[PDB]
Amino acid sequence: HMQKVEVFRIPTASPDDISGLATLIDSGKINPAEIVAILGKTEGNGCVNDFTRGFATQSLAMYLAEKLGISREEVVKKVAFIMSGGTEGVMTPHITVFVRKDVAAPAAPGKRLAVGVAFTRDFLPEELGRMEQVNEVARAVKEAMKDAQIDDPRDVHFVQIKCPLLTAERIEDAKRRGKDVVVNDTYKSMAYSRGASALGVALALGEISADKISNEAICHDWNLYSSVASTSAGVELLNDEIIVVGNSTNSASDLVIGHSVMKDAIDADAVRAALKDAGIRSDDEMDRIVNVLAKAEAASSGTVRGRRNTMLDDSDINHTRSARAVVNAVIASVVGDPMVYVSGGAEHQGPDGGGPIAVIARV
Amino acid sequence: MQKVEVFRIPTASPDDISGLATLIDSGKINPAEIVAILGKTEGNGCVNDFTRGFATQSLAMYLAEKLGISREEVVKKVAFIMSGGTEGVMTPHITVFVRKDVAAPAAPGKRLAVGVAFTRDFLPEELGRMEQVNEVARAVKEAMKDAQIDDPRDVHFVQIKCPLLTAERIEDAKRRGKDVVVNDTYKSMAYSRGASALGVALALGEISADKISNEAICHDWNLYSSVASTSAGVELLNDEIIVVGNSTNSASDLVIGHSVMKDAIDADAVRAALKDAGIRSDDEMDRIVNVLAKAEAASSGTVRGRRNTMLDDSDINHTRSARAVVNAVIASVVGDPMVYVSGGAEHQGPDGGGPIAVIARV
Amino acid sequence: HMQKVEVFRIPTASPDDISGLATLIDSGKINPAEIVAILGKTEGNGCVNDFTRGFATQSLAMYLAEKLGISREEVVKKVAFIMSGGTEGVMTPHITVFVRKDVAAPPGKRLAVGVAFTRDFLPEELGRMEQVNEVARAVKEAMKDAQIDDPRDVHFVQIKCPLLTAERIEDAKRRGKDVVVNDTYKSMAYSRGASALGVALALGEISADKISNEAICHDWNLYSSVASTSAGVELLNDEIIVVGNSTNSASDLVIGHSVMKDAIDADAVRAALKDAGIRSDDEMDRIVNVLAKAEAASSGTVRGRRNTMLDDSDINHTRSARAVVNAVIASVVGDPMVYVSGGAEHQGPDGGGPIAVIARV
Amino acid sequence: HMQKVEVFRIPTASPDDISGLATLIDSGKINPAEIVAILGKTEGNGCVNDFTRGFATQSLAMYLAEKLGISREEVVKKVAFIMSGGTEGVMTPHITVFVRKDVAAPAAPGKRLAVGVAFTRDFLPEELGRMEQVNEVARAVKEAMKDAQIDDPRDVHFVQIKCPLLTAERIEDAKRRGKDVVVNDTYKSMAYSRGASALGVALALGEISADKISNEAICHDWNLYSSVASTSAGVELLNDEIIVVGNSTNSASDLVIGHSVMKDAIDADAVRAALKDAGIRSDDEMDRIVNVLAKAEAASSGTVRGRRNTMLDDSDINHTRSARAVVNAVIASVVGDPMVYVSGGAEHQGPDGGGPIAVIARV
Ligand SMILES: Oc1nc(O)nc(O)n1
Ligand SMILES: Oc1nc(O)nc(O)n1
Ligand SMILES: [Ca+2]
Ligand SMILES: [Ca+2]
Ligand SMILES: [Ca+2]
Ligand SMILES: [Ca+2]
Ligand SMILES: [Cl-]
Ligand SMILES: [Cl-]
Ligand SMILES: [Cl-]
Repeated sequence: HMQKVEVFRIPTASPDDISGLATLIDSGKINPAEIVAILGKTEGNGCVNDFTRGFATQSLAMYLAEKLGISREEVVKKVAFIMSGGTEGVMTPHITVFVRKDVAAPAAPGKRLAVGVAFTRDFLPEELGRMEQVNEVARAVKEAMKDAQIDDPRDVHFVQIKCPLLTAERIEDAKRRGKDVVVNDTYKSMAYSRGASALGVALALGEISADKISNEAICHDWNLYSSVASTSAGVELLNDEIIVVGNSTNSASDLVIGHSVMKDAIDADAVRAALKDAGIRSDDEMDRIVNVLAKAEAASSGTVRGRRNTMLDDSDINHTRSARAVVNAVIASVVGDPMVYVSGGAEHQGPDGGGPIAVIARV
Repeated sequence: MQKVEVFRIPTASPDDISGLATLIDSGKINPAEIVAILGKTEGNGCVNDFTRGFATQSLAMYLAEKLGISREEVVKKVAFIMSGGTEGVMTPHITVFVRKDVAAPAAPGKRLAVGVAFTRDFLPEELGRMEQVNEVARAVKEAMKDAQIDDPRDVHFVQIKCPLLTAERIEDAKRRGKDVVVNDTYKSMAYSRGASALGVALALGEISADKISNEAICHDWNLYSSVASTSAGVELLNDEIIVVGNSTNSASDLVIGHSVMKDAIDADAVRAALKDAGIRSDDEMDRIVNVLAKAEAASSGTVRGRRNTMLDDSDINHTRSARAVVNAVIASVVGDPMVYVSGGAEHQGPDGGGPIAVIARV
Repeated sequence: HMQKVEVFRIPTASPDDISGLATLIDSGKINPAEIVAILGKTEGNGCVNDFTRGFATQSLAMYLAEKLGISREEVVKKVAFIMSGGTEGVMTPHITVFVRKDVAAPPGKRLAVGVAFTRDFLPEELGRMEQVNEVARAVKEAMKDAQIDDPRDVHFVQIKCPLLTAERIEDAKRRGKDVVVNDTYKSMAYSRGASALGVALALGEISADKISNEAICHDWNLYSSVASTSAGVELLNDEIIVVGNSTNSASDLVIGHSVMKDAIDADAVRAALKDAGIRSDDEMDRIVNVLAKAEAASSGTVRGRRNTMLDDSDINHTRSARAVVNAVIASVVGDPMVYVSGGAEHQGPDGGGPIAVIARV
Repeated sequence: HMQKVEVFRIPTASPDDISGLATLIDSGKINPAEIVAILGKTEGNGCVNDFTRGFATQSLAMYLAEKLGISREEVVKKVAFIMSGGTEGVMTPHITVFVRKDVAAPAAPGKRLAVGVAFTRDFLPEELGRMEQVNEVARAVKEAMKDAQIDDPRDVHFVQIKCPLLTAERIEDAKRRGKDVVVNDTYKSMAYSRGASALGVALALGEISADKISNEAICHDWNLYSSVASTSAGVELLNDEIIVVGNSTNSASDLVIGHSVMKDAIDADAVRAALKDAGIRSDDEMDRIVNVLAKAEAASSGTVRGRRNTMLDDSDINHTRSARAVVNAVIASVVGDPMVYVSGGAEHQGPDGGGPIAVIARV
């Protein structure tokens, strides 16, 4: 009959903590068969050797499989598990659980929150950071929009993707097959994977025309970007998982989503603009926030508003860790809550040094 | 007639003196009137941060050549306070304080003023205890007088350089038969910072003397100063007090105001400090000379009821994270990450918070 | 009454990699019901916020439970899972699987293994006499499980023990209790140290009248020469594996040990090999694994030469100590896939640590 | 014409500690006017943002200038200052001071320690890791051999070089000038600068023919390497500084140098081979060591002897920090002393995963 999306932001005590989700299931507030996606902030380093992402997915998949009486492998085929590592600064570990119920009710007036999920095929290592990833992601984004019953791309406000990275072993498998990889470096491969995935969002939504996107433009032409893509790389998968979040005229959700784009890492004005776009017009209405979701990164210029910083020179602390701490702190200072989703590395996601920011709010 | 000038100077590296040299070579700064240099240097801001000494050496070398004295004398004449750690978007820079007496008339009100005072040297067993507290309090009174400030409510930022305890000083304490406050050189810094900060609060009436004892030091976190900013040093044995405030008798074109961050994300306190310094709208933000704040990880492991990993993160020291967060918050209010944020905030603001001062053009 | 111990050192590709173990099970080399302990090196940071330890245990427990037709909870009650994080330098992630079976074969002493667990500890008990005394009780139980009655026949006592987090310190405070130290990284040292003194108490290496709360992590002249202790967020009790030789053993393996006097003491590595029957480089192929403790000396030096391990705010000293000692061992035996664990409080002298070798006879 | 070289390995308490050197000057054992080079291990992180290197050089240059009655600027023009950061593991901070003077003395008669020094021109950021750096380094190595009175490249046993790196500001400036740098990554720029400099050595010594070296080979063809090159990058200089160390028939030194090549990071055999090449035939004779100098690195394969390690995957600790800790520990365990010189990053310095190792010893 009618889609109704409920979103639960759940504090976690550890990557493997399923207790808050279990409380909501046990109380009858979540039917686990209606979960379609879980988006986590896990407390690993959010870079290459972050195993909290996999640990969190395994733990949730094992728990839900037992609850649902199905195998873990069926759970991971059915539910998107997108775990973004790195909870630096004051950023609080948590998961955001997306539930799509089928209700009898009519659609609420206007446009209300809608979510769609799509998975791509697995990518050969030589496809990462290249047009094969771009185009396959684009196809999956359009599929997820249809899942969400969003026709108009302007009603898409956040597209969250988990994507792969290159391991030493995967690079070796490509060269054994006579193939070269976009970059011979696992950490840099995260940026190419993130960037190609974000451009696929842009292509699917009509934010960028197809004839402007080529292999040579990926992670080079920062004039090209999506205003809603949020992409995250990890070792624990070989394809891209896509969650489209937007508003549909055919939805019974008591929620909406809105967004803006941070022009740089300290752009609080963009945080307030994203809150306003989600219907939050005053400080007292911030208790309607369900979550804030944003991308953060170090600007290639090595500066913010003409002021130097050491993020790209600091050999002790990787720059995506620093960018996550900063943007989370800025958002937290606006909304009074550090338990918000901030993901680092914003290649072709907002301008160079900035990133999209979305707000899911109660109506 | 007292006049204080303040120059916030971006730096390209710990040893970069070009910005300061430019202002000296143009006549805008006379090196003889420099009383203090407050630096953010881009090392890790923790134990093995050599950028603090590198920056001090580089500045002392340059200023000793320009004043014709030795760098040993320069370090005695000028207070070098180097706070390492430029995490997140925090921009390395130095802030140079110049104090001169000019022949201009009275102040149209109260204007920026600085005073300085020194304590006696502290026997190792005296650090972290009422001896240091009480002596620091006297010194603040002297510096207030030196600044020509007679209302404590006109003190807005009290820089202190305070000593610590070393092994040779540990043995000197048992060579006399008396133990020290703590059997650790790292914690002695936190006990020295806290004691000196409580001495500030005592001197200014921020807390009643009846509440301060050796047992409350670094335990009674409800006791704190709202203006003290302390840093533990290896070279001095006394306390170096620099009072910054507003005096009715000053020719400065600058004022100082302050507030207290109740926690690491308290942007409300940042705006209050700005308003206390005469910046009442986003349009007037260009009048900022610098913002000076303290950051620290809350002992509870939480901010506004939300857990964070600062105290559990074995890869990144928690003081580095606290500095990144507070810098980011202030920068998002003022639009400029080139502000001074230091760590180590015992009895400086509440647990998990810290004082925040703003120096602004009139 | 006759037990035979088999030990498999298995390279891993990630913390959750069970494929090498599954291969040994599917080939019939390991009956999974006979597994009694797994000792891993997992590739997290080996400090407080290392979740690779828990990830590895969870993955092994899930796999074994499915293979055995029992619950994960029953598996973790039956099998010791001790995951030591930190694979710094060239140290190679792997697991060591201990299998023990009853056999009927009929001189001399051969490898014996025993396992015991303690009760869970309250945060305010870590690093204090309650942990020492409960560990000591469990060590004696593990010795009986190993059928070792003479403490001189115990060559390595491997323990996993808890640590403090900020959240657990707050729990303690809310209950009106003070913890032994408020620094979460230093809490690992107190848990390791109290656990190691519990070994020394149980084995008679130190008398009880010499152990008190005030000695724990202060009197470095108190130590066990066989204790090897490892802390992690993933458990709230202590798990013990006693490894030694017994006359009631039909194993084709033996264990020997020595003590490294400092982090570069290759002579001690060669003495541990010789104690395990490996008399020359030409016999190194009989090594099953080498197991060692490493640490920064409290003096900040090695043979009078200063180092920065205790002063380095970017890299904790147990990470550096593990890289160093693994490198030294690897350069002697030609193989970096050996077990090295950092933090050797009351485990060998200040700056050193026990080192054991399991070898084919 | 006889040159006498003396070498003093001096423990340090901090990067700025000159007290050990001053003691030797004040006792008359060192004439400061005869210092030609100082090779240091300084206790910063050895990567991009290591300011202990420049702090040590500034401190040493200021001390020597006041001792010699000349300007700091003139001290740095006359004395090579090569500060290698990173004192990980048990590696002990120290400096090695090379004193060289002409002497009226008789034959050796064997070959004895010889040292030469040369400096290149400053490089533009866009010249680093490219043939401009290779070729200018090669010219300087030839000049330094001549200064050392070595005409037979087989009598060269160690060629120590300090070279530049790229920072974010230098990369961005290059972009504003319309110029592309060899790599857009500050940490990786160190590898390209070390590697080009090392191929400069191989070209100069005839270890590799010029026709095999091109931009495309640099940090790509690991079959190309020098067996005596030791290169070290730093933020604190814009040129390359070269110290050639070998033995000469025209030397009156009481010291000799020998070398070998570590095949991998745990090759203690090569440590013993280098000792033997320096005349140290047993443990009894290790009291004749003046210093041991070695290059260390992570192998591109991510393994040692077929065994995986995480050096290339660890986003928390850069691989050159790990490699230095490992190789210093191996050497210390052979010679019983961790106060030896180990530099990380051995691109075209020994095979992939290994590096040269030299021993300076009393005869
Ligand atoms: O990753 C990176 N990119 C740019 O443009 N500059 C530096 O220094 N690092
Ligand atoms: O300063 C320095 N040290 C080391 O070990 N390697 C480089 O490239 N630079
Ligand atoms: Ca962006
Ligand atoms: Ca405070
Ligand atoms: Ca020990
Ligand atoms: Ca090499
Ligand atoms: Cl001014
Ligand atoms: Cl940070
Ligand atoms: Cl505090």
